[PDB]
Amino acid sequence: PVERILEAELAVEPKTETYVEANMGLNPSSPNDPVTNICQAADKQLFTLVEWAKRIPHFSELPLDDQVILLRAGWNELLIASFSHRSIAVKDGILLATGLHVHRNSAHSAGVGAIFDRVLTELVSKMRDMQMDKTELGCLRAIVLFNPDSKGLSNPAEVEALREKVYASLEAYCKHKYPEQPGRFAKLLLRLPALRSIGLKCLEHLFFFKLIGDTPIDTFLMEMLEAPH
Amino acid sequence: PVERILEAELAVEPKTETYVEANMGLNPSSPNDPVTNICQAADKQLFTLVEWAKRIPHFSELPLDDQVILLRAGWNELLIASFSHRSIAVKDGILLATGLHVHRNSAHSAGVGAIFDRVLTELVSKMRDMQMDKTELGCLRAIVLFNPDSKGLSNPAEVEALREKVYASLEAYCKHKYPEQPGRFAKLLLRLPALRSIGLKCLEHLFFFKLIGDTPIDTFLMEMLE
Amino acid sequence: PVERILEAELAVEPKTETYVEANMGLNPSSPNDPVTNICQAADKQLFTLVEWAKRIPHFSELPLDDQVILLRAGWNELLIASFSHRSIAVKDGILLATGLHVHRNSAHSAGVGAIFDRVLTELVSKMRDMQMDKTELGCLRAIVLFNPDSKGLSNPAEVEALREKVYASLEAYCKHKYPEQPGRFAKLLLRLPALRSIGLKCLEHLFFFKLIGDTPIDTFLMEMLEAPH
Amino acid sequence: PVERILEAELAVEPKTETYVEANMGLNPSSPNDPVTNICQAADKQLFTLVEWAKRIPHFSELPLDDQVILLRAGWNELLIASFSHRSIAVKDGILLATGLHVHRNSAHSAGVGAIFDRVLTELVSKMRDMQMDKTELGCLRAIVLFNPDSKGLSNPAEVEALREKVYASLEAYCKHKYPEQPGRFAKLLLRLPALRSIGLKCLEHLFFFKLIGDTPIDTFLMEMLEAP
Ligand SMILES: CC1=C(/C=C/C(C)=C/C=C/C(C)=C/C(=O)O)C(C)(C)CCC1
Ligand SMILES: CC1=C(/C=C/C(C)=C/C=C/C(C)=C/C(=O)O)C(C)(C)CCC1
Repeated sequence: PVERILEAELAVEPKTETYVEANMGLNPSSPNDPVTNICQAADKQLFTLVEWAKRIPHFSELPLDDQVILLRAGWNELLIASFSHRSIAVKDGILLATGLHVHRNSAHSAGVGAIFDRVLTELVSKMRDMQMDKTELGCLRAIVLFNPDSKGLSNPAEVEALREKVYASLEAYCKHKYPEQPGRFAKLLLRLPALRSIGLKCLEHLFFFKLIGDTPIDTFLMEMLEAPH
Repeated sequence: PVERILEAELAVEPKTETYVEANMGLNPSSPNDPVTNICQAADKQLFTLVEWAKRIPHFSELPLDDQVILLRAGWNELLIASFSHRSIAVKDGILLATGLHVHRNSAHSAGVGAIFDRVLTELVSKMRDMQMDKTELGCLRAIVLFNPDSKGLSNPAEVEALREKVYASLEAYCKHKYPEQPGRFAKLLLRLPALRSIGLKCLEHLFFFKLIGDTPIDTFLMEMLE
Repeated sequence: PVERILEAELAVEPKTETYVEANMGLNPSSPNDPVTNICQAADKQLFTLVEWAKRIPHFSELPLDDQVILLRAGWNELLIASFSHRSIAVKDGILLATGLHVHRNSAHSAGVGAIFDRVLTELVSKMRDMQMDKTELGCLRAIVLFNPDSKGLSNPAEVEALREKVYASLEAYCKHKYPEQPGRFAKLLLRLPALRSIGLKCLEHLFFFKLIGDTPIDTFLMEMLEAPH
Repeated sequence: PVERILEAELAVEPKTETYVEANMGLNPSSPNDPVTNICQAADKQLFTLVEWAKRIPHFSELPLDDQVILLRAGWNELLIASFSHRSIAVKDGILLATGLHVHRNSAHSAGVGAIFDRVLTELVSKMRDMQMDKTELGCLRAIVLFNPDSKGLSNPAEVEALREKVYASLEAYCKHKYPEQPGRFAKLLLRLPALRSIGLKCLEHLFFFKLIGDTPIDTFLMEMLEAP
């Protein structure tokens, strides 16, 4: 069921109450301790990522250790793929939670303007222009999850076979929804290299962290220093 | 025409008169200076990459400054794709163009065995098991050359168009040559993510430089220190 | 001087009971939730570093903005120096503040084996070979803390003067305590280059996150994966 | 003996002509070719480095394998240390062997400005303010050369022993040459961590390669496919 993929994708997508609420500030968590925020949002993100994977057919039938291995190897790219696709809605930017979100400047003043340019140019814009739908996105993420190159896999050949079945379905799906675009399938697959190197840069540069800034760092450190000697 | 790409592949390949010349040696030059000998080796492989690119249909039709951009953006992966495939003939190392064979334990030379094993497992090992031919290898490198994401391109849309004509022909080729492998075309394309990340790791470990420079440098060092 | 710095090393770090809790039960909180758990663990460790810094003579008399700068510049080296010295007792892996022994094989399984081995050979064994004592360790860390090369300092010269006071006192201590080892003082300082490069490699490898986050994450993963759909 | 080392640094102490030929252009090599230019050097630098090391007492006495491993473990820091001291005579710039001056502007333009500025503020400026002399520089370099943490050497102990002889000598030097400044020995030694991190960053960020500029890349690259 190429739907059980799209379904898993749609069953994890952020609502419109976290887009709204956070946009104006109608959410709780009172922005006062931004040491919690990143942590809480991180745990929620991780939780939802695991739920999404368990819904991917055959994933849970994989060995325990291998499931952990695949998640540790793809979580980064799986997250980048999602927010890039959600960013199709914003004008020249990335979407996280609060009223549209981070623009180039914020990224620029954060020192990561160059990788921000890469995300918009290689992912967001490309997804928007060929109008990647949520079913194709779900399939690409599943292909990412079923990464046969992951180190430690008890049986990489099994992971590769599940990957084959996933993209075999994506090809049929494309062949049915866009007969006019015979090269759509390949085009989809040809976004994975960009996802790979962008994923590596965001990792090595801690993209998202630097976006937040270093003032909260100085703030919490200051709080420790004003701790009662 | 996937055959015009297949031809560009063979032409730029050694004539076994160079292969012998190293995996069997034959340097009618005798190594002497190190850093200079290394650059000459680099200049050599670099020029052969440019020769190859010129023989790729339409490449030379793109604006000159864009050709340079695509070259500076893909040289790294293009060379890795070349020796990873050529290394299918051997059992446990990477076979360089200059015929030189660099084993694993000997290559790792307590310095780059990590990415070295990645080349064997993610690229070399996979290419051998599926037995991709020079035509498929050629099309994959052509796809890599025609990278529409290359920063600074004046017309990404035209590079993308050229890229599409290539994998469309690659797909037709695969479905005609290997009738009973419907997922072969996709499997070929799915090695690009690996090539992309290995490409990056080879840059931060000067994999190349060391691969073609530690011997000339160690030789130099031994005479100097004698 | 030497005595106040030694007192700083001894104060925050031990109680035969602390090294207890995390290495045979007799511990609370039970690992369950991911990110927030590790963030609290990190917060605690960093605080111990701040309390220590505040006990080093003159550090507190510097502008608050400079204390923050020095802490941001040296925290990673200050911590590695601490656990590296604590590990001279064993010949396998490293001992954490909680006295728990992280074995060599755990570092290699986590993909940080090469850097872990550097800590072992360049710091742990070297400290063991010369039997570096706690006074000398504290002085080296104080020197690392007063790093005049830190960017943004309002007055690097004052930080440099605080550094020289520390190493002038360290040298007197060594020559008085170990008169038969004339090159001891230099040998102590010559471990700083190693601490520097190891410090940088630990950052690029996310050494610290893996040290406190790898286990709680896999536990969370393995539990949710086999749990009821 | 380090004036045999200071004589080792003087046996190559960038003469005079070499500086006027480059700090003007009265040098052959017709600055027409690039690859050839940057290459004649680094080969010349490597040669001068190896000859410098052979003159360091006891080095040539180590097993051959240990010698090459020490040289390849330290060449980067050895080179950075040398042009840093030589640049004391210049402001916000660096001087290479031939009198080739590289200003920080070129570094910030190529994307390696922060590392270039670390060389200026952590090495050059420090060396200048304390007036580090060539003998002290030669000893710091000998210490870096005898790096006992170097991987794969047959006897780390023997290397650290040679390292101790060097710094014991450096301390003696400082005490008698500068009796009025007791912290000088330590100060010299405390420039080593900075040299360590700078060397690593220079390698990580392809320092030298980026200083060449991108134009000479597009140059002969445009040449290769613009043949005649
Ligand atoms: C542009 C370039 C370099 C290129 C090296 C190459 C291209 C090496 C080896 C290729 C092999 C071994 C290819 C194959 O056999 O297919 C080096 C690092 C010297 C540094 C200067 C920039
Ligand atoms: C600053 C910082 C972190 C710090 C971790 C520390 C400082 C942990 C533990 C050290 C140990 C294990 C020391 C010892 O036992 O000696 C982590 C990675 C969470 C991520 C956020 C940034």
